[PDB]
Amino acid sequence: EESQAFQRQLTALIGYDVTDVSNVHDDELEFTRRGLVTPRMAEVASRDPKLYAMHPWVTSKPLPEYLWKKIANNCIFIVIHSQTIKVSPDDTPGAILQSFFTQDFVLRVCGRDEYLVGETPIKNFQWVRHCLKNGEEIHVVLDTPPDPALDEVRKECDRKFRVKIRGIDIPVLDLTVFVEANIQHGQQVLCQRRTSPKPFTEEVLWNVWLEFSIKIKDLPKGALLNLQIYCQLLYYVNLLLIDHRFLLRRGEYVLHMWQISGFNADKLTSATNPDKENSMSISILLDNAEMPNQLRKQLEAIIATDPLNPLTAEDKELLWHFRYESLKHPKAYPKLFSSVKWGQQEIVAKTYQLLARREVWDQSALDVGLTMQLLDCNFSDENVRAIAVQKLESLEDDDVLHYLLQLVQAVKFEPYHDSALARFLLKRGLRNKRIGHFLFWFLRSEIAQSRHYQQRFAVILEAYLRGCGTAMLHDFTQQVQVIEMLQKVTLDIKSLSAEKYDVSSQVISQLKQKLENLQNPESFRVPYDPGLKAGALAIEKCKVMASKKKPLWLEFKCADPTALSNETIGIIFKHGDDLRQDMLILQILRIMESIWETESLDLCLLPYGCISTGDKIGMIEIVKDATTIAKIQQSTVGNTGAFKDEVLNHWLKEKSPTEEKFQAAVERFVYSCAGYCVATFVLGIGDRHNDNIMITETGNLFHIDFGHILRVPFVLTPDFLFVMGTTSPHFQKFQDICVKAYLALRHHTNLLIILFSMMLMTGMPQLTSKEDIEYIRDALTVGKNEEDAKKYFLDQIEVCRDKGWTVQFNWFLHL
Ligand SMILES: CN(C)C1CCN(C(=O)c2ccc(NC(=O)Nc3ccc(-c4nc(N5CCOCC5)nc(N5CCOCC5)n4)cc3)cc2)CC1
Repeated sequence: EESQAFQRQLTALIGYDVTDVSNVHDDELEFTRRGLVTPRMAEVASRDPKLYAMHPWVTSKPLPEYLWKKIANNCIFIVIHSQTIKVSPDDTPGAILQSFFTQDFVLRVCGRDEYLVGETPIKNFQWVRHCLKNGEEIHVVLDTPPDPALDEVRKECDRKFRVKIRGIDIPVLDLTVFVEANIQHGQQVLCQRRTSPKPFTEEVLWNVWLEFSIKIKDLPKGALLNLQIYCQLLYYVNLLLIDHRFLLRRGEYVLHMWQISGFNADKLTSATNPDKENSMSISILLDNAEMPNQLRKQLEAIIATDPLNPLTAEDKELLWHFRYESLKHPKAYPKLFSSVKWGQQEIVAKTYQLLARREVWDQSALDVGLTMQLLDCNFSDENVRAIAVQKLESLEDDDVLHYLLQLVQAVKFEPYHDSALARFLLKRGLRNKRIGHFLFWFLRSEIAQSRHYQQRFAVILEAYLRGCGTAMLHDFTQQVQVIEMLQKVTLDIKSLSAEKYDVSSQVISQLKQKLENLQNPESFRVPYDPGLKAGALAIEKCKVMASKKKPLWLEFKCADPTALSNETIGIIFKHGDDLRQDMLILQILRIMESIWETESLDLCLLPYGCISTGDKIGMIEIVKDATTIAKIQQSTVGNTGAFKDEVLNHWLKEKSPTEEKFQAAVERFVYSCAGYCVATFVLGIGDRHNDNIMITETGNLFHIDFGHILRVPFVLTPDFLFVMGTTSPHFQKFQDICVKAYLALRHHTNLLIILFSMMLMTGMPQLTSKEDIEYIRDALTVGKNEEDAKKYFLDQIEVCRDKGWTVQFNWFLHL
């Protein structure tokens, strides 16, 4: 029936068929599809049709200090389409309109799907704050409110634990293998057993009972039997010992395992390898007063250490014995719940009784760095994780958008498909279309290139698509059609000039040919900027990048006729690199901008849009009027390491007509340069090549390519300095802003550390040992007073000065 065709539509939008039961050994996934029906219908029935249709992008945070200095005498100007109007920062849009009349029309941004509606002061609209930040004019058309009808929804024992290892079987690959069974709880290995080593052949039968030290009723929920094969670790797979019904897992299992590549979130999945033809299989059978002062000081010191400082045994004993004292310190919760013997039923009982009375945690102000910690790989207990989700519930949509990528990623750490976190994401995406757009694209990113989690993520994405309404479904469908067309063009063009050729006649020929052939997809929403709709292509402006991986430089017209400007929307389509790394780094940069805003700073970061759409394939926003610092060098002294340091300021002058425009660009440059210095330093991506640093004609600096990130702490070359002048008066400004921004980030050390380690676990595999994570703790001068930290950053600046083009000259000889 047509219901089946609708499920087909959903499948095509998802990129995976959630009704497939070809790679399941239980009904957990379908159980979750069924359990999600209620949160979906409940948020749908709960949301306001009008605000959900117009999706006003609002914030309750106060107006920053740097935006106030840009205001007139309590007088924001709104150009309505077409007269200008004075308005008070605290003037509601409704009051604005009733003032403009002296009845039901709504103000929509010109050239955008963005609306200034709701009982919010224009002070508090992100588009208005963005216009103020960039000194643009709030241009609005008096449109008629979109029909909410277009959002309508298609209505829907004391025995010890034993595991029998029968054997392993592969048709692939003189070695020797043994099997290893672990009872794991949140990366805590409760107990461990091994089989004897038998020669590695395509079939190894043990028929061996591995008896564990843990008793059946001490198994905690969320505990995993982790089965691994060693020759080095060759393969792994995981089975939940308590399923989604709290039933002890019994029966026969034949689990197709994951292969290792010669620690990260894939090693945790409960999913089995779908590739049953080539993948290693394993076969198994289951059948079953108050403290003294010195101790107070020690406990406080422990609670004070950072999220990476590991807890010794005595530390955990102290935290557990004084658990009720520790419960008053919400900052101690991550460490307290790591001091819990989860393999002991009585201790987990005491732990739940502890969580029972948590008035201090409930009342505390939301601390995201703490919530995230509780949501990471070190916490399986769903009750421990549910309090983090509880705190998350109080985030406004603006903050949800700030943290949505890494919350979605954090879903990879949930033991079960249906989690508090999953339902929270579902709710927030259904309540608000901007969150829903990005939830769609993030879930789909992972569903398109992760067998390890595509099933769970596909269940969540289907749950979302069944409540977002048919309008947004049509939008997603158009977008997916367009992106698939364009990825087809990208790959087919990549095939045509594989290596060692810059650009051919035939190449540009075929590219323009296909783009002309493809345009006969009328209009689609820009995935990295859902307020922008792209129209026809500007075939004449589209080109093959002429990079190693020949990415596509495409440009579209804006489909919105109310659009004021005539600028095209530029998108780069790239295949060959894993752009999820870029998504993560850019999202951390956005969090850094947010942190800086809390302290009335603006470092003019340009976190360009970037959506990973598949396996080593994605799109990148084209910042208009931007060029590489390397290219500005080459243009005046081409193919030479001389790197004449006077050239950047000459270029700035050239592109800025008015000396005043030049000074504005120089100040923009001071700020954006300080911001990128601090950010790349903290993240350990500051030692980049001249070619991966771009600048807008208006002086805004910004880095690109966060996959190719490999000595110097960051890039502060003699040419940036010449744009500053070297001591000088603007270089003093640079150092001042840098110390301020660095200290501002050190004020959120914990959040930055948890986000960084999460990125390491969920982005690219690389090394991702403890060692990679520790660098950031170092760069944030953990356990240091702010004075020494400012000294540390100024020492980094001085190393930059001393090295000169040595760094850049070697980057040039190397590339
Ligand atoms: C160790 N090793 C052997 C490997 C191992 C594995 N591995 C990866 O698998 C991998 C994963 C992710 C990335 N990530 C990535 O590549 N990200 C990106 C790259 C370029 C751009 C760009 N590039 C240009 N061009 C360059 C030159 O001048 C200008 C043109 N322009 C723009 N702009 C957009 C904004 O507006 C202005 C134009 N963006 C934007 C993003 C790379 C590689 C790591 C390396």
